[PDB]
Amino acid sequence: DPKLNFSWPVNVGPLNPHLYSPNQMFAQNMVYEPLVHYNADGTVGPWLAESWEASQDGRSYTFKLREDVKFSNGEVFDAAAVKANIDTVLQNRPRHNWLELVNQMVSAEVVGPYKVRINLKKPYYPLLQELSLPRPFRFIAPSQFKNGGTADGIVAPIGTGPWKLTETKLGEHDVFTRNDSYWGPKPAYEQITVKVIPDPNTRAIAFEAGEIDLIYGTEGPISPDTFERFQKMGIYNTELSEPLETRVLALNTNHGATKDLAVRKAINHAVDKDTMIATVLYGTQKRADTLFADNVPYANIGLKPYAFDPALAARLLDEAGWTAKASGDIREKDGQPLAIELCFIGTDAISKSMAEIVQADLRKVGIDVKLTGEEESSIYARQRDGRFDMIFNQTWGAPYDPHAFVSSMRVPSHADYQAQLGLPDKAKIDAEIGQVLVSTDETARQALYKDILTRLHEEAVYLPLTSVTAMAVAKPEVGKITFGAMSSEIPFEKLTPK
Ligand SMILES: O=C(O)CN(CCN(CC(=O)O)CC(=O)O)CC(=O)O
Ligand SMILES: [Fe+3]
Repeated sequence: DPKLNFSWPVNVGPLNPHLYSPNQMFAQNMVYEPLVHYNADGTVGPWLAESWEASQDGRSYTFKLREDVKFSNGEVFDAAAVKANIDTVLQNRPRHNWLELVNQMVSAEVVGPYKVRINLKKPYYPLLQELSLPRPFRFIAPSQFKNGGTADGIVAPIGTGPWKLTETKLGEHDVFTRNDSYWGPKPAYEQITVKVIPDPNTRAIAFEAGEIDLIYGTEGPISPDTFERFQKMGIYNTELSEPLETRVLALNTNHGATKDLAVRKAINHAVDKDTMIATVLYGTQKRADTLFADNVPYANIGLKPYAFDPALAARLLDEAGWTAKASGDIREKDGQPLAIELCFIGTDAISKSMAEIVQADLRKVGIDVKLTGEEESSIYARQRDGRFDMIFNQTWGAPYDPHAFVSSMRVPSHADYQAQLGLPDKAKIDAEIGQVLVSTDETARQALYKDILTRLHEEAVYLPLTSVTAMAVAKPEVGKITFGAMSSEIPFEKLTPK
């Protein structure tokens, strides 16, 4: 029974299974479990539910539950528990109605001691995938409710999962202890200590001094130069994942110079992503040329990349009326200079390093990118108002992409909707997104996703940049390195020391 030291930039949170920030998804994933399980091969399999049947119309799903599960406090996991959980989520729809499964779900019914029926307004093909997510459909013991729910807080974070939160010291650490009565396989580590360490350089120093045993994260747990250093050094186990969600810039089709398709195409041709990846990222993320990568369901449709071609960029601009005067000037149209704001939350280190590169590259073709690294509330306001020319965004990874991310494009207060608002075919895109989510036919789903994604690509709504990757670094004694099936999943339970 070894112990593991991990680190994270913030405390894990109160670990409410049905709330969002400040609860950390990786930690929710350690404690609470779903009815069905997303696998790395894209399939969804049994988990708390052993099997399930679907009505002829696809509107009702009856889930047969395992009869050998208990919450970490000894309380029985059963159909009434699953109902009480779903009900408190459905009593709080405004927090959850970003998730289309919630919108479709009507009721949960107990139809046997270990059998739960879920009823929907319509057949909804992402049902099983969205039931597998970190939240909100995972299960706390109902004895832990307050006011008959979880929206106003919980007594203690009691789940059925392989780890229990046993100690929290604010600003210092969160300690997870192995659930010794877990229903599934027994984890080889008895304890994970998550040390709260906010700065990535501080994290590397702590790692080299033997105070942290494993680095693992998708948002730069250490700097790219440090990852490079570690790997060359050749004493550690180091690995990068396959491509996860895509980092993009969204270009505003409804606002500023990006209203012009020719400007958006020029932008996509003038940024040297290969150099950006080689210099600032040291090869730790793969170039992305489309909104979704080839490994996303329905997304491998053979779209043609916008090649790095700065001369072509120049030409398109010229024929849009954006012309220069002397060599090295900012282009002008109708006595209006080609100035474009690029927005990102100012504490986001990776985004900042990328923004600076985008600025330099576009400057070579006559575009004055004005960098705006702002405070979070200021950025949020811009997103809803559509008050941006270019703004950083990213997809959601597995198993959210593409269904849940395209679904969010429909919401007026979102950056993706605001950026797409100037497209002549915006209404048709949104109507097709709705149709694809409730389609019961695979041929139709392929055609629909192909059309939606082709329009977004051919209209140059996005500047795709890179594929996010989980980076992992570990002393060899920790053992083999495995990546979670989901972006947010850190499989501590699969680590086997030595
Ligand atoms: O974070 C939220 O409150 C809701 N999420 C919903 C989609 N999420 C999953 C989640 O938060 O449960 C994507 C993500 O955070 O990775 C929206 C977002 O990140 O834009
Ligand atoms: Fe989220």
